[PDB]
Amino acid sequence: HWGYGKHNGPEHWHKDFPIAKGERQSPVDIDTHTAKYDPSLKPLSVSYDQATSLRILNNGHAFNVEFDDSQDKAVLKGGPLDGTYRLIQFHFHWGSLDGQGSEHTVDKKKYAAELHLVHWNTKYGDFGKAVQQPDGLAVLGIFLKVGSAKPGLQKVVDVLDSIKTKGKSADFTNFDPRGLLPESLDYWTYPGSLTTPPLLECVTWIVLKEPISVSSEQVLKFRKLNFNGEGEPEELMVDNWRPAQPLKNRQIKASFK
Ligand SMILES: [Zn+2]
Repeated sequence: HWGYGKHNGPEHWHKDFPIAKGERQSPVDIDTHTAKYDPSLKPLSVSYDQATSLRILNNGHAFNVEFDDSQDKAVLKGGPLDGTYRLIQFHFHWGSLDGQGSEHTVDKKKYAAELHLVHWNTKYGDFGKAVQQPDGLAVLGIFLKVGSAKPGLQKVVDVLDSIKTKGKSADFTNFDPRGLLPESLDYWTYPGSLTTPPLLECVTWIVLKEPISVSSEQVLKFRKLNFNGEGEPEELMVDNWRPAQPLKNRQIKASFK
């Protein structure tokens, strides 16, 4: 029964998921004055040309756009990574107000939202095995600010009415996730965790420096989603973000000067 409310939000999660207090929890604040350039970090390779989106699902905490991950169709490689990571889904975290919503922060700045493109290491054969490994997942995180619309997000926005409530899904084929990327692939990277229960410490985080812009109308449509099921009391799906966690014995590395 975890969520983002007063009685079941992030400060409670540790009672069912004690790793919430672990050594490699996410998100974190990215201090741009202490992250160090690592000249040996390689450019990211984002290979999404053969991506096959399948479906969009409201899971009660966010919505996931799911992909066919049974072949190497949409993969992330390079950067800090060894091997090949397949895209399984993307989802977002967002706020009730434009001044909050991101999970990672940059010099304590919160963005309006944050996109997570979740990929699993093919050496582990399936997602469920990958999450049990320290190098199982690679998550590409992208900040959203409110400004101009993002044309490549509109197809997502327009389906949200069909998945208003928890457990609803809709067909969602032929969506191109390249339309969600900023111009630059400069990034920060560190080892961390899933940001929702089970909070497993299986993620190489790759957080892009450049945000994307979305319009006020686009974010407003995210805020009409519901945490609840159909025929349950309406609770708007907003503020579905975990705050920054202690960095502990980790270093954040930058791909750029
Ligand atoms: Zn996420």
